[PDB]
Amino acid sequence: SMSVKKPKRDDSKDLALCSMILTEMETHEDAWPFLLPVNLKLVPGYKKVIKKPMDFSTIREKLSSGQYPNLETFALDVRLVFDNCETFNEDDSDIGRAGHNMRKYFEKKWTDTFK
Repeated sequence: SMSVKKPKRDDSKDLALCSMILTEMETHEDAWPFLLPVNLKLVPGYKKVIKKPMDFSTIREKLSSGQYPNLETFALDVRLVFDNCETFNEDDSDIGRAGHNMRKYFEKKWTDTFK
């Protein structure tokens, strides 16, 4: 509350550490469905159904231009990529399986880097 703060967690390395995580997501072999925005002219249904499209390249631009106020807003966008994927893709598809794999990979890196 006012003049009453928990001890200051060091957040000065977060920007760099989120960048490294993102690099590792970008270079994973199952990243291909997620590297670029879904083409809304060429994929019927996507525009109407997925209210908030997100992809790695868009997260990378937001990161690089100070549009994440803190590390939680960064994790929310990464998770949004996989939640979108689950909304549009059958579990038993290459893309559906890619999303489950990438989400797992991300969540471990997140816990190991920050928890």
